[PDB]
Amino acid sequence: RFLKVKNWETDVVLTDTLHLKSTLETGCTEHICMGSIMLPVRTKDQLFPLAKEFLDQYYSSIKRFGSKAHMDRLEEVNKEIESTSTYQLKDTELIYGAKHAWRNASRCVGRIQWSKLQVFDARDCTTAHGMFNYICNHVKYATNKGNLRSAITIFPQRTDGKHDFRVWNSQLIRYAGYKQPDGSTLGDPANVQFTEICIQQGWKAPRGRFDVLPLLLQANGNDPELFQIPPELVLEVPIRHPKFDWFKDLGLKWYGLPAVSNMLLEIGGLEFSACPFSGWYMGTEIGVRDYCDNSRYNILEEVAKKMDLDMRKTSSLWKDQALVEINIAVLYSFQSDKVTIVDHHSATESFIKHMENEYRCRGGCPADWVWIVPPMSGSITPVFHQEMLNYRLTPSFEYQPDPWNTHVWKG
Amino acid sequence: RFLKVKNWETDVVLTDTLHLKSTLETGCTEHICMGSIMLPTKDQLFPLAKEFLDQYYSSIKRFGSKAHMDRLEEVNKEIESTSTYQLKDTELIYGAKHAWRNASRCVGRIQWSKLQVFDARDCTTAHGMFNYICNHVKYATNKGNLRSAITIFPQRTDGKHDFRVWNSQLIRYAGYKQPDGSTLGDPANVQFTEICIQQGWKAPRGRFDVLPLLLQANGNDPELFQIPPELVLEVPIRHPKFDWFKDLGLKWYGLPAVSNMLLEIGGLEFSACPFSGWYMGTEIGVRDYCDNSRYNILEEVAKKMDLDMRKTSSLWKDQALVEINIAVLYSFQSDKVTIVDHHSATESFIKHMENEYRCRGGCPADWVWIVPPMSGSITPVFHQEMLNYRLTPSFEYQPDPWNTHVW
Ligand code: HEM
Ligand code: HEM
Ligand SMILES: Nc1ccc2ccc(CNCCCc3cccnc3)cc2n1
Ligand SMILES: Nc1ccc2ccc(CNCCCc3cccnc3)cc2n1
Ligand SMILES: C[C@H](O)[C@H](O)[C@H]1CNc2nc(N)[nH]c(=O)c2N1
Ligand SMILES: C[C@H](O)[C@H](O)[C@H]1CNc2nc(N)[nH]c(=O)c2N1
Ligand SMILES: [Zn+2]
Repeated sequence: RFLKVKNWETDVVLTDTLHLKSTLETGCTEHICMGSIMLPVRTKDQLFPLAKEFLDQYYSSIKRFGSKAHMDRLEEVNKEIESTSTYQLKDTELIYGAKHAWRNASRCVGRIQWSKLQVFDARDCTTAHGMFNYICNHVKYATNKGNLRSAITIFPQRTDGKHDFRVWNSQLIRYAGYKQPDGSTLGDPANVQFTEICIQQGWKAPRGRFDVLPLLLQANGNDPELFQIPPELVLEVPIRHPKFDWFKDLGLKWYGLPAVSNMLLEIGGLEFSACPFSGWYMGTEIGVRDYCDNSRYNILEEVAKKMDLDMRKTSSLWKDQALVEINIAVLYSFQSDKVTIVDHHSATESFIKHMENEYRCRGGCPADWVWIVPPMSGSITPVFHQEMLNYRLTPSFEYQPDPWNTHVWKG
Repeated sequence: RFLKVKNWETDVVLTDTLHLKSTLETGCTEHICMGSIMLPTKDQLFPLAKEFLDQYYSSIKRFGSKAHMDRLEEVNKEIESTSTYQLKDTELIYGAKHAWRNASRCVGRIQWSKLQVFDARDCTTAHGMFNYICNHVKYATNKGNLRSAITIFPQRTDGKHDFRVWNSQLIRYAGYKQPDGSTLGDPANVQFTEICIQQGWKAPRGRFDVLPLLLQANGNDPELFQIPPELVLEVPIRHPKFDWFKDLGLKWYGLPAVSNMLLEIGGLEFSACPFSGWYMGTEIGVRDYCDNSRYNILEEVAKKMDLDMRKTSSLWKDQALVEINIAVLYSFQSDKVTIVDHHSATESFIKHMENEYRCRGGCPADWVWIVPPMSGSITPVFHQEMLNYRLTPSFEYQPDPWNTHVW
């Protein structure tokens, strides 16, 4: 079965054969599309075919499919599974798997970078202090004084689900949120629940609008522990506008390194519940979502007042007008401080080229339109006009429940 | 099987039961979502008829009444006898309103119950069709105070007697391809503009030439007609701050009147069913004016604003896009032609969604189409989870007549 996608701006038509190699389900049925739904302990029984599928992929990629090295590896894994109920990936396999997880990430516009990913193998880690050390090294390497480098740090895989390694932070670097008795929120509202946990675990909160949260680290199924990332290692950028001089007086800044820490990485049936990764920001993640979402810093009103827009009717598009200037400021600030960032035009254009290349060399590129299209200026980016097929390949990054909902407290 | 949708900006969760009534297919499977793809007989007829009549009769609180049963029997007899059946006026109106109500891609559906339906099933000729359309256009335009309306021509019979409006909208600007290699007018309408000329239209070869109607009655060859200019309301586009903007020489028409869709009610097919409401600002300012395969005016506007078009990261395109959209809204409002901004309209749709979930058990919605083509996440719809599914009666797409017409 062949599937065609059309760009309605260029008339380019592409043919997907890659979806045929798809296992995991979508949420959709022939009777319903769930494409805008946000989120729609394993026996040796189901483990070997998953191992086999991965290893077959891996050996095809290195042009060794059916080799004695291929076969002996399958054999080796099969035995280790029946002997131990799990298995260990070679370093080469771990690296290949991590990259491909990113490559298969249908919601990620940044995938043109997928082959350049520094893999830090942290599978010898045993303690939270151990995890901290690893994470610090990740942040320093990835930050590279503003010349950002994509990296992932991979802690030991799940075993019985009772000894999980987890990073409790959703991102390695993120700002605290504090609920005030008057109902208002100080700092990042998205992080209120987590901030409370930290406080309850002993964190002494500065209680400001941009307090970098402590790391909360769980090793081997033990209770999590608090560590403060060395400030010298947290690269931040003050936000100013190139023409508006009052913009600095808004008091805004952001951190340079987006480093997602709460996902689960799946490689050949193996589950890596602690696998923080980092790249660099697309400008709109901050300028549109973090700053302008109503449930986030929500700065549109204050910006619009200072610009003196007509705020009495929405039909003045005062919101659209202010949203742009904020995004201009984010981009300007980062570039001025020589910290890696990409605008939504450059990133979407690069994605189209990537996606086209993937169709030619790979027979497809699964992609989630709802997530790929930027949260401002949608149709003036080329992805808006691009038909996309969404399906799930392995290796993959998966969501997992927040650890505080599941963690068995040792006390 | 009972599905919940969450708004992530408000945490509000709605439960969907309505989707269980879904009949048509989506194009999606458990293995692949096609959410972003633009277009994924007697024994066939009576179940369709019955399903429709069941819901019609349920809506007026006479489900399982004799008048219900009797109607079912009447239509059932009529299908057996005639191989088709005719809709009562009451049913035709309910059906059209519900087709709109079920249009999962329409953000304006809060207005769905207020639809003027023009029964044009007695129409036999293209001149006849022309008369009906002029009447429709004039009613709907209402001197700039737009009223929603649909005009319904006779239903399909044997597919060889189809009524068709060849235009995609009742009102649209012509597209001419230049020896210069560029495109004059609306590039989306180039092919249709040729077919007009192929049929004898005398093009003024301008940039904003209102296209002639190309009307097909009873399967016959289509005829050309010029909508009386006095009936075509247009708006010159000026900026409330930039004087030079008027010099760009842009205008647009006030009446969005989609004419190429197929209306299906109780199994019956209405292949000529032009309908109209009013514009959301982004339709003209973002898509019509700023799409690359359209009027594509960004560069020219940006120049006039003197923005740094050197690097993408000055967001000059974004800046212009805003201003262009401000001007469209400003122009329509100043002239008192009905228009809605993307903020007002999406907020309205959230309310409508709430109503539909509360009173009907849900509301099919296509997030990809509902979210406006600019400023997406500063509108409430962006943060709104939606379930897309197909309910009937419905508006469907259908092939362009020239690819089908046995001349
Ligand atoms: C290097 C520059 C990168 C850029 C500019 C980029 C850009 C983005 C953006 C804008 C999103 C949307 C996320 C949101 O809006 O919440 C995203 C999603 C995602 N990215 Fe990338 N990314 C980059 C690198 C990476 C790397 C290194 C990985 C993993 C190794 C990755 C994996 C993912 C995944 C799994 C998602 C989906 C997240 C979710 O479902 O919540 N990306 N990316
Ligand atoms: C009265 C105010 C209305 C507003 C503001 C409105 C708004 C919109 C918008 C923005 C779209 C997206 C289409 C595009 O971007 O090309 C749309 C689609 C659609 N509308 Fe509405 N509309 C209105 C009235 C109506 C009426 C009266 C009908 C039919 C009786 C209707 C039926 C539809 C259908 C079937 C679609 C999807 C068609 C397609 O897939 O191309 N709308 N509407
Ligand atoms: N620049 C980058 C690179 C990679 C990224 C990976 C993930 C994310 C953020 N994911 C958003 C999840 C937020 C959420 C909220 C509620 C329910 N599900 C998810 C950003 C990245 N940015
Ligand atoms: N304001 C309104 C109201 C109703 C509308 C109904 C339809 C449309 C536009 N339809 C766009 C179809 C575009 C297309 C192009 C190529 C292939 N298939 C579809 C606007 C409305 N606006
Ligand atoms: C309901 C909807 O799926 C939700 O708002 C999505 C839409 N698209 C998105 N796209 C990106 N890149 N990031 C997001 O958080 C979201 N949120
Ligand atoms: C590829 C994608 O489906 C296509 O660009 C869609 C996206 N969303 C849209 N949304 C609306 N309202 N109108 C459109 O024409 C489109 N086009
Ligand atoms: Zn789907």
